[PDB]
Amino acid sequence: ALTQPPSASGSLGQSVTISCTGTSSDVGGYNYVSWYQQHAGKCPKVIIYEVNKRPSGVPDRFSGSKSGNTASLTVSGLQAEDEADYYCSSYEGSDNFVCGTGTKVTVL
Amino acid sequence: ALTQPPSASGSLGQSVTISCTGTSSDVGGYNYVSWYQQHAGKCPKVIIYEVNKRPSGVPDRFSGSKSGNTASLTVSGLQAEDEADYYCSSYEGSDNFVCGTGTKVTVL
Repeated sequence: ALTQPPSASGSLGQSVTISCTGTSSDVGGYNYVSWYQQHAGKCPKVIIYEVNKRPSGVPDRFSGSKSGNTASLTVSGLQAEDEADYYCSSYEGSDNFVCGTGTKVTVL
Repeated sequence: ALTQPPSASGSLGQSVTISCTGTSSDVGGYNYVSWYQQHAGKCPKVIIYEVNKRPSGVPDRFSGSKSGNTASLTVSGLQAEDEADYYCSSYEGSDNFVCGTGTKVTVL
């Protein structure tokens, strides 16, 4: 149900914004979009929750927003370490969630 | 840190057991192994937690166990619908988790 571009790129030191599009019953419906960073072989780590909040220990160069049915994650000061798969999720009511299929961010 | 076979197979109506091997500080360390079923484009769904407990609405043909550093998920009465990627996770102390890279179960 959530659409993410399969790939995105950015340059070392620069920014990248990636998108996650749903419907009025998930992303448009609630302010409960989360973003997950998954390095290779690791568990997906929450880097953003409630659209734009960062958990403890997540730097402020990660930010989130949403407008209409579209959520966005921006990463600034791109480091080689930021090359990972990024997933979005949203509540959809009924104690249930929808997920995107992830964006692989390549850092060049 | 958790090793799962990338692929496993079973026959319609029959069983499949898949494994998830860690160390004495995760899988051997605690009784907090979970298993997740991920159908294509869906969020990973908890089908087993605390090694062998099923959440509400998960059938009893899904079962879990663990011995030493090895956890196992068995699925009986295999249905075509059971073709999915299955992931394991374990606590590893410090409020932290480790994950496997998943097993794609092919139902023939």
